[PDB]
Amino acid sequence: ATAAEIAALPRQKVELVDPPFVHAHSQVAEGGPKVVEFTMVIEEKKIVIDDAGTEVHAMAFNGTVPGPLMVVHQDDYLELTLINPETNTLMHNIDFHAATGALGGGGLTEINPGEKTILRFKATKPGVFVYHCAPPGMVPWHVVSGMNGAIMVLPREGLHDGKGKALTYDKIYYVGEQDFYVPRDENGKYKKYEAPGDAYEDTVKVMRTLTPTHVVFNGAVGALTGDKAMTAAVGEKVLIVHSQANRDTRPHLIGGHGDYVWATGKFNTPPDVDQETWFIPGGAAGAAFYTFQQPGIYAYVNHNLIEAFELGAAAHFKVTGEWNDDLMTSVLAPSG
Amino acid sequence: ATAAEIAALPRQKVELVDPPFVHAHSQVAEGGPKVVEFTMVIEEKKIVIDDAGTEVHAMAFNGTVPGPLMVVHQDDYLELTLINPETNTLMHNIDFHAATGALGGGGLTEINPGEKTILRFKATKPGVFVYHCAPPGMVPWHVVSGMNGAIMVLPREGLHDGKGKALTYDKIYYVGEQDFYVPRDENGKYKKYEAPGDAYEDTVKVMRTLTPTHVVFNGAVGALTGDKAMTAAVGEKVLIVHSQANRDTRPHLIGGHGDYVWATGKFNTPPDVDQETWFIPGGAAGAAFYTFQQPGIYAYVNHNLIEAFELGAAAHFKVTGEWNDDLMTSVLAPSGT
Amino acid sequence: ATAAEIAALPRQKVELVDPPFVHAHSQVAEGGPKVVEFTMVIEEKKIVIDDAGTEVHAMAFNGTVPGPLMVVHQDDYLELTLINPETNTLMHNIDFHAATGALGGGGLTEINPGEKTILRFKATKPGVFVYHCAPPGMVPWHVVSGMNGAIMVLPREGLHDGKGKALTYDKIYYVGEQDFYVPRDENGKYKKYEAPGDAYEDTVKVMRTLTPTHVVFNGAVGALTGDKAMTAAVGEKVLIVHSQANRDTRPHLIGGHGDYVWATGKFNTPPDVDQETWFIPGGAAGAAFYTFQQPGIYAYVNHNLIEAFELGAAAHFKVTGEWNDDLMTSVLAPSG
Ligand SMILES: [Cu+2]
Ligand SMILES: [Cu+2]
Ligand SMILES: [Cu+2]
Ligand SMILES: [Cu+]
Ligand SMILES: [Cu+]
Ligand SMILES: [Cu+]
Repeated sequence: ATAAEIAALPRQKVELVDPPFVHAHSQVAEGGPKVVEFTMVIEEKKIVIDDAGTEVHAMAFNGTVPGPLMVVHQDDYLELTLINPETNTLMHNIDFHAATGALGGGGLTEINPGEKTILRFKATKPGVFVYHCAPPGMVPWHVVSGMNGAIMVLPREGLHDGKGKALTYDKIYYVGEQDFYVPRDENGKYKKYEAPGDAYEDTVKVMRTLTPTHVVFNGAVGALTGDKAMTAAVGEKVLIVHSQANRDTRPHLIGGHGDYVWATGKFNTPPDVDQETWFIPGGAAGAAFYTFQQPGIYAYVNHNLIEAFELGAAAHFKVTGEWNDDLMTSVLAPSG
Repeated sequence: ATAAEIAALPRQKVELVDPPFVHAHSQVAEGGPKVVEFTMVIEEKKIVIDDAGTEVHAMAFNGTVPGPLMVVHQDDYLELTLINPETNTLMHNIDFHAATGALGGGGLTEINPGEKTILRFKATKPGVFVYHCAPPGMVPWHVVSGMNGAIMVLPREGLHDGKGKALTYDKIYYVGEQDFYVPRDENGKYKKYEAPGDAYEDTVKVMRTLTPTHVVFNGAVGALTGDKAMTAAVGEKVLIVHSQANRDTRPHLIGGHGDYVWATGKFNTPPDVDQETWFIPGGAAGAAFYTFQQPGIYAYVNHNLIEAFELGAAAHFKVTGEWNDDLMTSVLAPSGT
Repeated sequence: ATAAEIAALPRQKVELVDPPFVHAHSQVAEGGPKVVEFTMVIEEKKIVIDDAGTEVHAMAFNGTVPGPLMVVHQDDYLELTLINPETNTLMHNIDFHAATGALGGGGLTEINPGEKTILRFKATKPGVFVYHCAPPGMVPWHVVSGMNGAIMVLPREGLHDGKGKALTYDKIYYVGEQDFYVPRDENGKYKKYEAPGDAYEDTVKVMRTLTPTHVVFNGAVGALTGDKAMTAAVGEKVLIVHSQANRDTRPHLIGGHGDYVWATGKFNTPPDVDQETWFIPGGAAGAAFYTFQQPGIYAYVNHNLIEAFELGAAAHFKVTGEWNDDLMTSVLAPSG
């Protein structure tokens, strides 16, 4: 399209919502291509990531880790206003794995504290895609400080299986998985710092071990449990978008399955079916579609069980509805 | 199906066999859906995991690491009697990745020492699937103590390739791969412990490094070598089911290939073909189908070669038959320049 | 083919070229099956792998890390003369993952210093495949000393997409990724050794941590950056073959995509499409096809960004041509 053609397109302003929720959107595109407008303010803030009070200096798109899911349709333009307030200390930018050119946008969006920028790109490819900050010379440091999120570029006709049959979800959740590298003192106690820059050198030493101290969903151990457990009902179709900007993960819904899994995150690549545990490489997002068949509590995990149950990569679903004894029954309950 | 309908179904009692062998079964289903019955006693037992005598307090389904392969067909019910004998000290359960609800069965199978339970589930999806113990609060500790196996749910019509052609194996092996995290003393020597619980804290520390001290097939370094090497012949079609309940692996048949590989383990997901090295993420099983074309020794490995040859993740095949010089030949044998 | 038929096949000597470049070949096979002849001399030599003068006793097929890409077509034979000069101190061999029998050729090619050997195998399967040295009892040590490369076995009719439409590249690069495990003294300084064998015990200790000290392309930090960046033009179609003989990787073209990715490296397995980040497991090669749409500098990385930007796994592309504002534009440049 020409500059004139783009200028003539409808605009839509989106209000983003905090993960794991996703802003209001339509699965099938409503009308022709639009310029979809988003605004995010970057917040450098302390976050507490475990029950021992361990802190990370987060660098947070829209004030959350992960940043919010942005949803557009194929061949819409995503137009992001990105704001780096004067209250921040570092330069930041944004790279969309969905975008083409200038390192995914990072080359055009370098903003100091007190600056803003507006980037527009054409969402040419359908799928879920990581976005993350990547300042030249301090790339992994920003990413492992939680400066990453994802977008979803839906096909204009919504989702389909490998044979073109429509797949319509009732709910969608966005699980951003974060590897953190928290320095420890001589006694193995996690260190605290009073400025993000103060933590740099110590954090880089831990990073280079390639061994995260914490692996978490939505920025903290137990974040997506209890008050924040995801919910569904028997019969409900749920899409789970999962990203990891820096490190491999192996999602698994304990008690359920990934009925359709776009493991690569890309909708023009046919999904795998009947998945027990799928695999998302570091630097990518994937998506699983599941129809709940049993009520009860499910654990959604990274299925390295040390990472899930020692390092923090475990979320819950609470699912309402009627038990199905055909699928599963206790023929003899635990007994002498 | 109603309770009455399930009750009307035929029952078949299966006798399990120790890995890497698999109990007698039919590739194509014989008759309609059945309730296939299995029994396993859990054994907390000391095992030796290398030639040095390094010990693990294993938590073993049916007394083996891995637990045995249970084979059913799609829409059969798998009915497991699970027994935790009074001689054990821990509560245990079982989670079938194949199953739907109650955390895969875990929520319904928590048995203390001296207890049993019987779980039935409908095997709705065809493929190979991990099973493992997962007691709330102690999940990875049971799994990395060897308390895991796999099941195969064959399609009722047996295996096919991605394009409708029947695939029939002559033999099947189940390779369970296990990451062990054995504590070391100040000299770097592996520690031995009196009771399993004595090892807990030291073991969790190693686990947290995400660096196994041993990565093994069938419970020990070299377990599938020597007189325990797997066997085949030129022209023989072999299915190798491979599981890893906790940690990624990248299986490779050195000297061969994976002709058809269901890397995700799921038979409705078309297999990759002509594979050198395939990838099974932790918490999953995969399966590779290969027709041997050359005689001799093969090494079947996790192709992180450090994991294979330093940490223990290598098995052997001994293959009989005639050498094929078309496929490969030594034009000039090692000789002076 | 019968004995006489095999004997009657044309023999063709091919001159090799150092990575990331690839020797002369045709995408579509020229004529019927051939015995393609290659020669490689093994060089044991000290190489510097970083900006701090860190040394590795490299074990290098053809003097390079990775060894060079050999290109044949399906049902050709690859006939390699492998030479181990008497100036070397170790026995070596070669295993082709493409080959069938004798551990991939290793059983037939065990050459001491002052020995040569000639191995022929039929390239029965189309794809990119790892080759590496693997002396019994010293397999990972040779491999992580850089003694590995890849071959490409093109389909006789060249590459195709999932729909059988031809994919014809304008150029091809071969990126070999190497995990190194360099010992350090107790002050954290990388150690140096007089002979390769002197480093053996110390190196195996680092190897067993499963944590490389360096993860590099073309044998060294920054080998494929700056004046040695790979090149392309807007509209150019590029195939990027990527191998990792020992350890997982997750390639990503920063600013671009993998339009078609044979992530498993096997051409009979349909390519994934529209990929952000693909995954090649340790012990395999993969290949990505991309058509450049934007000019400028791209970074091509292993998207564990710690491995990329701390440990060395980052290359560049320098791409010429006209910027496409439809795909991406700075609506508002960074500003107060
Ligand atoms: Cu990126
Ligand atoms: Cu599990
Ligand atoms: Cu190999
Ligand atoms: Cu940033
Ligand atoms: Cu257990
Ligand atoms: Cu070698």
